[PDB]
Amino acid sequence: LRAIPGIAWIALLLLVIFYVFAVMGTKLFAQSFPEWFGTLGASMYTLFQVMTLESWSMGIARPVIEAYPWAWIYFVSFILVSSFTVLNLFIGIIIESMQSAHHAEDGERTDAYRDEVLARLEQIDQRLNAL
Amino acid sequence: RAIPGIAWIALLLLVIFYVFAVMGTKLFAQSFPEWFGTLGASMYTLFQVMTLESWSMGIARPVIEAYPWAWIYFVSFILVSSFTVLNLFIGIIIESMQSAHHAEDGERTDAYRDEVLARLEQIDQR
Amino acid sequence: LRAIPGIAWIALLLLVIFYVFAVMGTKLFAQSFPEWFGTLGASMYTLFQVMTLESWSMGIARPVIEAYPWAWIYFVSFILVSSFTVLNLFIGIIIESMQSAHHAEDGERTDAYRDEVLARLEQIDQRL
Amino acid sequence: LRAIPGIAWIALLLLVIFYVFAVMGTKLFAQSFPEWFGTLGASMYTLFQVMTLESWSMGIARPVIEAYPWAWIYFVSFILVSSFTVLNLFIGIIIESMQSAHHAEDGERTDAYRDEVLARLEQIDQRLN
Amino acid sequence: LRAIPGIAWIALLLLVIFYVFAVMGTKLFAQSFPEWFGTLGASMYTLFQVMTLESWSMGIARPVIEAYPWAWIYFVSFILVSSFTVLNLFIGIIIESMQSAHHAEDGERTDAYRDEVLARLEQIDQRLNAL
Amino acid sequence: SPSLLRAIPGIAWIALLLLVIFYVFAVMGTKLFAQSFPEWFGTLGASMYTLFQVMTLESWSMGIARPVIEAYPWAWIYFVSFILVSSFTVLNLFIGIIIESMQSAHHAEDGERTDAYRDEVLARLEQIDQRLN
Amino acid sequence: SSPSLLRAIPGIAWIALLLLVIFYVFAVMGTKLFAQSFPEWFGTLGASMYTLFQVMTLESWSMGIARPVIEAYPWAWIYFVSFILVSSFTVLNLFIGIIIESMQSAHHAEDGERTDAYRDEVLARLEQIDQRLNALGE
Amino acid sequence: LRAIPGIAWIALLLLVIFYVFAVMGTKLFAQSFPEWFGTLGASMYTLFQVMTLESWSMGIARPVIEAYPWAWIYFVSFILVSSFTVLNLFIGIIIESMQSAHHAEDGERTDAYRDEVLARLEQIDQR
Ligand SMILES: CCCCCCCCCCCC
Ligand SMILES: CCCCCCCCCCCC
Ligand SMILES: CCCCCCCCCCCC
Ligand SMILES: CCCCCCCCCCCC
Ligand SMILES: CCCCCCCC
Repeated sequence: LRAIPGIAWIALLLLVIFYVFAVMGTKLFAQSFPEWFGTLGASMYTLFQVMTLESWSMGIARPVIEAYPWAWIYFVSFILVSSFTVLNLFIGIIIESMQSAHHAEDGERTDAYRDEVLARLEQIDQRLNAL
Repeated sequence: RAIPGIAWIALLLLVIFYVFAVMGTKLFAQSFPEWFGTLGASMYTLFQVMTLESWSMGIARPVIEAYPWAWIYFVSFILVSSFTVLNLFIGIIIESMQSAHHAEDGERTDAYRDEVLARLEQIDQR
Repeated sequence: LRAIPGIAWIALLLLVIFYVFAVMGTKLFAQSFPEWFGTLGASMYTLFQVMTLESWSMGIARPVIEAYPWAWIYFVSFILVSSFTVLNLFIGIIIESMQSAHHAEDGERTDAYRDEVLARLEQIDQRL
Repeated sequence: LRAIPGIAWIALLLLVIFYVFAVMGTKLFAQSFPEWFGTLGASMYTLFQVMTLESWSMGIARPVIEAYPWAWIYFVSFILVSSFTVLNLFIGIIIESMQSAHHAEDGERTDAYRDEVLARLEQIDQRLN
Repeated sequence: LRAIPGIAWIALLLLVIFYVFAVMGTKLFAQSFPEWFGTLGASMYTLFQVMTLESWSMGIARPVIEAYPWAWIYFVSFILVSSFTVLNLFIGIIIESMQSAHHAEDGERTDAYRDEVLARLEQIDQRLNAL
Repeated sequence: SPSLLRAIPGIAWIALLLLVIFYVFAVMGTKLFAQSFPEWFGTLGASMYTLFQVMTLESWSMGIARPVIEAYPWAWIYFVSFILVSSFTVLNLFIGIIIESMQSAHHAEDGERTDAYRDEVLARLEQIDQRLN
Repeated sequence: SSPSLLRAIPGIAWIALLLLVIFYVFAVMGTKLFAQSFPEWFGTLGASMYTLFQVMTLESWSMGIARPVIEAYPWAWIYFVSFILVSSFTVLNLFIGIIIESMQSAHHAEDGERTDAYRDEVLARLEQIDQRLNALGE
Repeated sequence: LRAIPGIAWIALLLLVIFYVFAVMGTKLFAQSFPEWFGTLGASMYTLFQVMTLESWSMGIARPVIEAYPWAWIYFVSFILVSSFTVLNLFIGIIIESMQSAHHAEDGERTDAYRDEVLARLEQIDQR
C-alpha cells in the first residue's frame, strides 16, 4: 500500500519543465527585453522570481509591454508551469488517499468474516461429544 | 484512461482554443464587421457558437462567404463539438459504471454476509 | 475493464503535441534555414516527411546538423513523441485486458463459495 | 505488476539530461581543458567516465575545477543524473515488489478459509449417528 | 632456432622498464597532479590508461603539466616503453629468423655438395676393365 | 649481430645484473617492513634469505607472501616483485643455457661431417693411386 | 629468402633513447652544481635541455654562453665535454656499428665466392667422368 | 671482425655506474658520521680513492661502518664495479679473439684444400 514515493518524481519533472521552457524564454527574453537584457545563469532564477516571489509579477509584465504583439505566453509560462504541476500532483494525491480508505474498510469487514471462521470451527470440531 | 488527466485534457482543449482562435482572429480581423477587432472574443464567439440557441450555425455561414479562406471554421467547430461530447459524456459513463461495479457487488456480498449468519445461527442456536 | 475513450483523447493529445513541436520548429529556427523559411503553415509537411520516410527525411532533419548541439531536439522530439504516446497507450490497454482476466477467473472461484452455501444447507437439516 | 512504461519514459528523460550536460561540459571545457582534448562528440564518454569509475575520473574532474569560478556545474551534472537514478531504481523496485506481495498473501489466507470449509464438511457426511 | 622464450625474455625486461618507471613516477608525480593524487594503489593502472587509449590519456598527462619541467620525462618515458618494446620484439623476430634461414638453406646447398661426392665416387674404378 | 659464435656471457652479464636486481629490490622492501612483522623479527638481512625462500620453490613461500597480504594498502606490490624476480631468474638463465647447447650442437656436428668429406678426398686419390693401371 | 639480408638496424632506437637519457642525466649533473650560481639561466628548472642544445654549437654564440662556466675554474669545465661524450656514444654506435656489420656481411659473401672456385673443381670432375671414357678402340 | 669500440661503450656506462653509486653513498655515507661530514657531490672522489688503493681508505671504511646495517653497501659497490668490469671487458676481448680463431684456423686449412684441388686435377686431366 506504499504508494507515496511518486512524490520526488514530480519535482524532478519540474526540473525538466524549468530547464526546457526557461531556456526558450531566456532566448526570447535576452533578445530585447531590458529588465535583464540577457539571462543565462539567471533564467531559472527570473522565472522563479516571477513565480509569486519578490513582488515581481508585473515586474516581468513590463518587458512584455516592450513587446506586446508577440510576447505574452511568458506570463502564460507562469500559468502553464503551475497548471501542469498542480494537475498531475493533485490527482496522484487523490488516488493514493482513496485506495487507502477502500482497503481499510473492506478488510475490516472481511476479518469480521474471519470471526465467523471462529464460530464454525467452534461449532463442529469442539462440541462433538463423541471424540 | 491513460496517464492523462481530466483537467489536463481540458487545459489542452483551451490550448486548442488558443491555436485556432489566434489563427482566425489574426487572419481576417482587418476585413470584417462581425467581431471587428477580434482579440478576446474568439473563445466566446466559438465556444458560444457550438449548437447554442440553434442559430450560431447561422452565424457560421456569413464567414462561409469566404470559403477559400474561412472553411477551417467548419473544421474547427466540428473539432470542439467532437472532443467536448466524446470526453465529457463517454468518460463520465465509464467512471460511473466503474464505481457501480465496486459498490454494487460489495453490497451484494453484504447480503451474502446475511446468508452466512442466518444459516450458522440456525445451526448454533439449537 | 473499459478504457477506450482513453485511446480517443490519446489521439487528441497526439495531434496537440504534433502542433506543439511543429510551431516550435516554426519559431526557434525559422529565419536561419531557407530549407522551409516559411514553416508557418507547412512545418506539417517538413515533419511528416521527417517521420522516418524513405530513410531520407531524418536526412531533411539535417538543417539541424546546421546547429547540432542545440537543435538536435527535433530528431529527439520524434523520439519523445513515439516513446511516450505509443508506449503508454499500447501497454496500458493490454493491462486493462489483464484486469478483465482477473475478474472472470476469481469470480468463478467465488461461485465455488456458492458451493459453500450448499455446505451450509446440507449441515442444517440432514441430522435433526 | 511489471510495468515497462515508467522505466521507458524515465530512460528517455534521463538521456535528455545526458545530452544537456554533455553540452554543458563540452562547450566550456573543450578548447582549454585538454584532458578530453577535442570535446565535441566525446563529451558523452567524458561525463559517463567521470561517473564513479575507478575513483580516477573524479581525478580527471578536479583539474577541470582548477577553473573554479566557471567549473562547478558538471558535478552539478552529477547530482542531476543521481536525481533520475534515484527515482527510477528505488521507486520501481520497491513499490512493485510489495504490490505483488499484497496479491499473493491475501489469496493464500483465503485458502485457509477454505480449510474452514473442510471443517463443515467434517460434520456433515463423516459423522451421521 | 626456437627463441620465442627469448621473446619472453626481452618482454620481461621491457616490462621491468614499465614497472620501475611507474615507481619513479609515483615518486616525482604523486601529489602534483590531482588527476589521481593517490599514485600508490594503481600506478600501473595509471600508465596503463595513459598508453594510447581514446586519446583521453595525453589528457591524463597534462594534469601533471601542473608540473611542467618535472613530468615531461614521463611523456618521453611512455615513448620509451612503447617504441623500445615493440621494436625489440620485432628485432628478435627478424634477426633470429633470418639466421635460421641462413643455416637451413645453405645446408641444403651443402647436400648438393654431397651429390658431387657421389659423382666422383662413381669415378672410383672404371679404368680396370676396358683399358 | 650475426656472428654464429658463442654469445652466452651476455646472458651471464644479464644474470649477474639480475643478482643486482635481487639486491636492490629485496633490500628496498626488506628494511621498511623489518619492524612491523613477526617472521624474522627484522628483515634487515633476510632478503636473499627470502631469495632462496620465495623463488617459487616449496610452494609455501608465496604462502609467506600472505603476511604481505596482511599489509595491502601501501605495501601490496611487493609479492608482485616476488613474482617478477622469480620470472627474471627462470626465463633469463634457462633461455641462455638452451641456446648455449644448440650453438655447440650445430657447429661441432657439421664440422665433423665436413671432415668425412675430406676422407672422400683421399678416396678420389685412391684412384689417383694404386689402381693407376 | 628476400628483402633484408641482415637488416639489424632498427635497434638504433636504443641509441637515440640513450641519447635522451644521457642528455637528461648530465644536464641534471650540470643543473645540480650550477643552476643557482650563474645568473645566465638562473633557474634551470626547465631550462636544462633548452640551454644544453643551445650550447650544441649554435650560431657560434652558445660557447659564448659557455663563458659563464669559465667564470668558475675547477667546479665548471666538463659541460662542453658532456656534449663531446654524448656525441661519442651516439655517433660511434650508430655509424661505425652499421659499417662494421656490413663488412661482416662482406666476410660471408667473400668466402661463398671461394666456394664457387670449388665449382671450378666441378669443371675438373667432368674433365674425367664424361670425356675420356675410352670410347674409341682397343 | 674488429668490433672493438663496444668495450669503450661498456666502460663509459661504467663511469655512469660510478656516478649512481656515488650519489647513493652521498645519501647514506655523507653525514651519518663526522668521517666525511659532507659528500654532496664528492662521493666520486672518496670512491675512486677507496677503490682498495693507498691501503688507508679502509681507515675511511670503518667510521662509516659505525652504523653497521647502513654502511656495508659501499663495499658492495666495490663488488658491483668488479662484476661489471670483469665480465664485460674480459669476455668481450675473448669473444672477438674466438671469432678470429675459427675463421683463421679452418679457412687456412681449406687453402691447403685448394692444394688438394690441384693434386686431383693433376691426376684426372693428364693421364
Ligand atoms: C505565439 C505564436 C503562435 C502564433 C503562430 C502563428 C499563428 C498564425 C498562423 C497563420 C497561418 C496562415
Ligand atoms: C483517425 C483514425 C485513426 C485510426 C488509427 C488506428 C490505430 C490502430 C493501432 C493498432 C494497434 C493495435
Ligand atoms: C574503460 C575501462 C577499460 C578497461 C580495459 C581493461 C583491459 C582490457 C584488456 C582487453 C584486451 C583485449
Ligand atoms: C534493455 C532493457 C533490459 C532491462 C533493463 C533493466 C534496467 C535496470 C536498471 C538497474 C540500474 C542499477
Ligand atoms: C524549492 C527547492 C529548491 C531546492 C534547491 C535546488 C538547488 C538546485
